[PDB]
Amino acid sequence: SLGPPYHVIIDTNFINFCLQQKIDLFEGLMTCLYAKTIPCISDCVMAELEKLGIRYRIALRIAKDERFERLPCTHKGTYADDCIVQRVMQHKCYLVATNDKNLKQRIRKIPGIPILSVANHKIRVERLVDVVD
Ligand SMILES: [Ca+2]
Ligand SMILES: [Zn+2]
Repeated sequence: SLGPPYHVIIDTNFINFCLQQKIDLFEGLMTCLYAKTIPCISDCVMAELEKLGIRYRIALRIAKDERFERLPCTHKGTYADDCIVQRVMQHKCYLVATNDKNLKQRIRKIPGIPILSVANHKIRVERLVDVVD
C-alpha cells in the first residue's frame, strides 16, 4: 500500500552516506525499489542542512533538486529524529532512509514503516516488516 510511486523520508545524514559510497541518491533509491521513488525532506531536516554548513553543502544542493518533495512541518521548529517519527506515526505512506542506529530502533517500534540504509555501494532494505518493541 506504500505505492509504486514510493515516498522515502530522508534523514539529515543519509545523502552524506550516499556521497561517501559513490551512490547517486535518485538512481540508488529507484534501483533499490524497482520503481519510481520520491525522496522527501521535512522542513526541519532541511534547516539542519542549512545550519551544519561545510560538510553538508553538497547535501543541501542535492536536497533542493526538483525531484525532492518538500514536507511542511506542522510542528514548532524542532528535532529531526522526532520529526520523522511523528510523521510516520500519523501517515503510514512512507519509507525512512537512515543509517542512524538510534532513529532506526525508534522506527522499528512502528509497524509498517520500511527502513532503507546505505551499505555495500547500494541502498538496501534494512527493515522490511518486523517490529521490535
Ligand atoms: Ca508525493
Ligand atoms: Zn519537522
